Amino acid sequence: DLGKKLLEAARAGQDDEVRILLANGADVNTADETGFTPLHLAAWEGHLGIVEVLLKNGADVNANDERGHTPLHLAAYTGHLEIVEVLLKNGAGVNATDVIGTAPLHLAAMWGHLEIVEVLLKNGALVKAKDKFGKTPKDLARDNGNQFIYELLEKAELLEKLLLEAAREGHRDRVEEFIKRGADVNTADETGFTPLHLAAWEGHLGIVEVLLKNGADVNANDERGHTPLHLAAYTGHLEIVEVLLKNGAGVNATDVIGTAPLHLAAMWGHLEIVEVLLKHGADVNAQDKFGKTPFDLAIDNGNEDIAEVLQKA
Repeated sequence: DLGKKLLEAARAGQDDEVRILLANGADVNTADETGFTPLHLAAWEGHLGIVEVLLKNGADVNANDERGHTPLHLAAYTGHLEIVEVLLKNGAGVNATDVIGTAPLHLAAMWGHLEIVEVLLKNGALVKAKDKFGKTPKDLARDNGNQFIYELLEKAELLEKLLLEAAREGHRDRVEEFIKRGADVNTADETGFTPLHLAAWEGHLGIVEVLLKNGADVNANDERGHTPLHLAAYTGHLEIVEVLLKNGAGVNATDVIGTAPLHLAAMWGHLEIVEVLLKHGADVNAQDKFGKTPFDLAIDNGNEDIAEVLQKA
């Protein structure tokens, strides 16, 4: 009984009635049929006073409704700047995501709330956070014509963009420069390729050594599960395969299809890479979607020379 009253006194904005109910023992973390709590409703309707009293009585600042929305999601959706700052001040998760990977920044940027975008960024909101549909806040702001927000997130991405371009084009002095200026060495592009993915793909050995030297993730996956070692075994750059394994590259890393670096080394006839992978404990028993082992793939592509090595094991 008290639960329902508190929930509707928050929705309705009745400050005095919320005080009375909480003093009579009403549960501050009460939840309705879909998981909305009093703090959810006060944030949606924009009742700053109530928000502050509920948190003051031990209200869960990161409660999740049935869909995964938190009070911060709702404040950023409706554009209530003052309430956003209160929620973060009380320990609200700035990078919380609902069931389709939506963060507060996605919503602020989509509904065109410049000030909230800025406050969310100031508290560590991920600039390139991708939702369930591959969309960042910058994408959502572009598609909705929120010009100022687009230009702000584009600026907030530029440094990480130039590192990715530098690593792809093979410009070592630019890679070094942008790392020295705070570039996130593990940033990702539109498909999950990190600078290390792109240097291995293009065969830029020098830059692969520099990236690992500055704490690049050697076993990073893109959106399809490919690690850097995967790409180096496909393209057939032996020296990059050697550098990755020296830094703990998962030799038996499997992508979304189960394919491992040894599958591609045999499929595209790269004898030298096969040896090094087996030296580091590459399992030949592993299969994949098609159910084929690295030995089967060596015969299909007319490469019996590599197949004879696998037989011996």
